[PDB]
Amino acid sequence: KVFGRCELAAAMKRHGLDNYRGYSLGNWVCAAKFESNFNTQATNRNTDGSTDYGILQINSRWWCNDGRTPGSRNLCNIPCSALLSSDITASVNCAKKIVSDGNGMNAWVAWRNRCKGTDVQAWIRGCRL
Repeated sequence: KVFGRCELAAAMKRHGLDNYRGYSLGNWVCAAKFESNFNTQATNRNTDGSTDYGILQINSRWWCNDGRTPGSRNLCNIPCSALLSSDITASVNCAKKIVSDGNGMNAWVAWRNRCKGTDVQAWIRGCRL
């Protein structure tokens, strides 16, 4: 599913992501924009053989099982395919664990490089929230 910007903001809010670990909703929408372009089916293979999945590009090295990342963990206790669903629940629940792991949203490289320190409220501006 390719979400619209305000559509994703609303889904993230409903699932409790807004202000989670102190990160306002625009931070989450901006991260999704640059990780996945709002496409739940996004995937990206990394040089190490791990893969990033879904709207927040969550990595199989640590967070989900894909059966093809040796020595990896599955700390969200989910198949990585669950992160590709039209329903963002699994992605949101796993993102809450990631952002709680000590480095905040710096876990998402596109957030650090493209959202951190910017006017992230622009991503939710205009939305009926």
